[PDB]
Amino acid sequence: PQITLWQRPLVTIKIGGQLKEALLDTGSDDTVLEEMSLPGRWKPKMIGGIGGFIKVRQYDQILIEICGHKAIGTVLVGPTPVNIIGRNLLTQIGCTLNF
Amino acid sequence: PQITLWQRPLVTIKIGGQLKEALLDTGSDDTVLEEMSLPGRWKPKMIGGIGGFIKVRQYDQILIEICGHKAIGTVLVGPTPVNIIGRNLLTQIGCTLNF
Ligand SMILES: CC(=O)N[C@@H](CC1CCCCC1)[C@@H](O)C[C@H](C(=O)N[C@@H](CCC(N)=O)C(=O)N[C@@H](CCCNC(=N)N)C(N)=O)C(C)C
Repeated sequence: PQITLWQRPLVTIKIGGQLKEALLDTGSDDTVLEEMSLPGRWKPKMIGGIGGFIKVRQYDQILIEICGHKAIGTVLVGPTPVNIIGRNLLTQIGCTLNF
Repeated sequence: PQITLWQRPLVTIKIGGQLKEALLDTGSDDTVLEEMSLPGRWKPKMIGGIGGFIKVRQYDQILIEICGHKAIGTVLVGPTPVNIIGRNLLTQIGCTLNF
């Protein structure tokens, strides 16, 4: 789908059996989700953004379905204010920026 | 151009007689630039992101040349780590998301 930027580019994701919504973000290297029920192991990590740094849990090899498209990758779970799909998964679904 | 997401989508901008580089950010509603020499009147504002919030000065009606394209709009100047072009100018240059 061709997405215009007049509204926030929100998409529905299915992750770990749960449906959620997330923002398609080109300015984020990573995928960061609001706290949730995930399984398996995890590593602690820190990322930085606009108002500073947050502490997250890094989970590898997580399957995520984005707009009906499967992708497998690292997902960071922590105190983000909004679920963000970043560059690590955006490349997987062949997502491009066109002007 | 058609921009792939394997690397950060960076572009060259021209603002205030100054050459800079900025990120195209679909997850930012606004445009936020590092601290600079900007002529005029401003208003304080608060914006927030991943790690928290920040204090910024809001400049309106600023001309920006974005990768050759001219746009006029609200520009926020403050303590960002990286220069960001968000959705308010992105729509002005016809930029879309595509998968
Ligand atoms: C990984 C990350 O951190 N990468 C940043 C971009 C940048 C941060 C610094 C390091 C380089 C990369 C963003 O790509 C993330 C994006 C974000 O930080 N976006 C802001 C900032 C700019 C702006 N001011 O537009 C945003 O849109 N802020 C709105 C609030 C929207 C939240 N929604 C609710 N109302 N609940 C605001 N008015 O402050 C997400 C979390 C939404």
